[PDB]
Amino acid sequence: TIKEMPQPKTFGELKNLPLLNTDKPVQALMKIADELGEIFKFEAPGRVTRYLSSQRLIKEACDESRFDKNLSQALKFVRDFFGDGLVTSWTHEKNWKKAHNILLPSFSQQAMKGYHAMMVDIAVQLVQKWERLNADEHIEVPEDMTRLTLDTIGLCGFNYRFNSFYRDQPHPFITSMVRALDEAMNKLQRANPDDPAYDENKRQFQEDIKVMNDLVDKIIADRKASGEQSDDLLTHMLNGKDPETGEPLDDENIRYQIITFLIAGHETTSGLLSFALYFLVKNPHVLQKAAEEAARVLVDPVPSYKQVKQLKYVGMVLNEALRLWPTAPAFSLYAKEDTVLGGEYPLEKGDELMVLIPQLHRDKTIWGDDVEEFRPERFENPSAIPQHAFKPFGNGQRACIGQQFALHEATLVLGMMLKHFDFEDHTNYELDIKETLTLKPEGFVVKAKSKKIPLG
Ligand code: HEM
Ligand SMILES: Clc1ccccc1C(c1ccccc1)(c1ccccc1)n1ccnc1
Repeated sequence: TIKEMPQPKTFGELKNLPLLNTDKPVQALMKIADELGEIFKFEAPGRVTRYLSSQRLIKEACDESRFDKNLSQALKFVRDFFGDGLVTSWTHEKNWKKAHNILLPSFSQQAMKGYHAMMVDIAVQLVQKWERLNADEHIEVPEDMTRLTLDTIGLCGFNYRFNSFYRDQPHPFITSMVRALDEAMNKLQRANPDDPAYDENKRQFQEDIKVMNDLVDKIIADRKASGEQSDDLLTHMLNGKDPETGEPLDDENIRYQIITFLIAGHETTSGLLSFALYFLVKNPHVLQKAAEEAARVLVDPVPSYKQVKQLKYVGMVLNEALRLWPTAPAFSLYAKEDTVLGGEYPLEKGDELMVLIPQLHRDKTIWGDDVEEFRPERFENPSAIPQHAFKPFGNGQRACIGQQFALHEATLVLGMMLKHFDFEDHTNYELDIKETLTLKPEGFVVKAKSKKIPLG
């Protein structure tokens, strides 16, 4: 029977908006979902979203005959930067399907086998950094994972070396992007955007845009000028033709894809590796099991592609980390036509739904009562997981194109970490989840005692 949709508390003309006046809006939305259940309406001035949290409703929203990928408010905002790249394009935009067809071969098994050696290059730099620490020095986990994941996408994707392990501070490209996005957001909150007090902000913004454009120019120019032509993501961007049309990407779209992939390729994976290490050091029985697997499988000085595929329990650790804290914590959908969701909630054409992935992943009707515990064995039998219960990589044709890249990199790196070191949660770290568009365990630190096993 038709039901009235719960809605949290309203503040006059501001509606629900100031419930998100917090540095942890996703964690706030989870608490609302705890109070109101599987679906709730959330209104801001001029905007309406419905937040879904149950597998039963999310399964229906994932029916692509009824619902398509929506560009949420955050996606429409970052579209100013990522244009009609794969992430920030509508499914019905010609450049989506075209780039999808051209770039999908960059994530084939053959391509993955080709990325493996370059992933090992960066993973070795990570291990060697930690091997080289003096006594009593600790590791800043998310910081080092970010160094790794940035360098991995740069190298595997574009043959560009960020050399993040040679720097104290983040690469200027990252700093520029962060500061440009922060400025663009601050702009929207300024009562008087033409106040001369903001002149320096505007000048800084142009400089930051130029840092980003200079890197994209260099990545393209160095490839075109090189004697080596390689076979990577950039190769397909520059040369690949859409089989449906015979056309290659145009120059403008290529530039959007490059920055799209540089950003997509690193920060969500960095958080995954950080959360996985967090859970491991908090669950010493799981850590021992994972470490036993790493020692038994990784019998050569550097892992091979096939050995990474054999790290089954490491893979389950990573899925269980993505269950609890999926590092892209939502994706957005809209109703293609008028329709009724769950036989209970009528929707008009165009209505937006937000999939609240952390809350999906805590649906007790699917996972049982222990949803807050870290138990990788939940994934021991993959056929037992109902479809649409586990969605850290989105849905359908708009699912993450890089999912296998991310997981292969993370499995490789976590395996090598577990082979080469014993880890200590020397501060008894208290989980504090810092939110941007992603999630990270802020201030997570550990010590790594080397097992003195040499690399190749
Ligand atoms: C743990 C790591 C990752 C997570 C959690 C993640 C998550 C997601 C999710 C949820 C989407 C769907 C977005 C939406 O529906 O609006 C998505 C799309 C995408 N991801 Fe990822 N991602 C990860 C890693 C990567 C990596 C390593 C790359 C690139 C090498 C990548 C590139 C993309 C692209 C290009 C899309 C857009 C696909 C399309 O619609 O054509 N992601 N990702
Ligand atoms: Cl937001 C964004 C912009 C450009 C590329 C990728 C992504 C996205 C993401 C999410 C959180 C923090 C940084 C990037 C993302 C966009 C929309 C919905 C989910 C994730 N992403 C990273 C990996 N795959 C997709």
